[PDB]
Amino acid sequence: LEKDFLPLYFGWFLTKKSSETLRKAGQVFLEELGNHKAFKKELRHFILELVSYFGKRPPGVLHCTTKFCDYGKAAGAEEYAQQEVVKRSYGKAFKLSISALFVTPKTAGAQVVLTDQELQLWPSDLDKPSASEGLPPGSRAHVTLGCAADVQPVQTDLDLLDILQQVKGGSQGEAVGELPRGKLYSLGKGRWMLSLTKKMEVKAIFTGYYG
Ligand SMILES: [Cl-]
Repeated sequence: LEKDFLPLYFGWFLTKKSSETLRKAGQVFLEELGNHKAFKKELRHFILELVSYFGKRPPGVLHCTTKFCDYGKAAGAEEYAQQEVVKRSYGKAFKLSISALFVTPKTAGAQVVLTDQELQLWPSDLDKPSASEGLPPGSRAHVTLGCAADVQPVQTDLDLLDILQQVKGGSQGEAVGELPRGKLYSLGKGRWMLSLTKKMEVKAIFTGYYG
């Protein structure tokens, strides 16, 4: 993991079965959400088949990105990979806990709640936009399940942070309902959160993306 060898990004790449399970949980969520009376009631604030709306799914296995590196050109890439724990974690297996699924007009995603051990692989030099303020590092951690038309998956970061900010300040609101596997919260502005009754555990390998 010297500078010349760095990937486009590092992250946890879900195993094939974990990826399948979470992809399927996400499609069931999008289908059940789009059919729920509370969501249909709020259609104006969002724009319908949410599975298709979020059809942009990059090719390959679902993942939780840590550090965008741009093959060593990105700020802090070399210093991230220089860390012993990164070197020692490359190729190693992890369990990630998913606590919620979410939807915005721009992205559909799974919130990841990293362990202390996994946080050691979370970069310390990320930008700190206003929506991250008061949230501990790693709150951004997610798996993107789908994007709208012309959305860039870097948008998923900011959508999740905005949702977590709203929850943090007590405007989560009362559950509007229950979908399979959790409670459904309406946050306004097209933003929806399925808080899962049980965390979804996925398995993943920490490695580099060289597409
Ligand atoms: Cl964060």
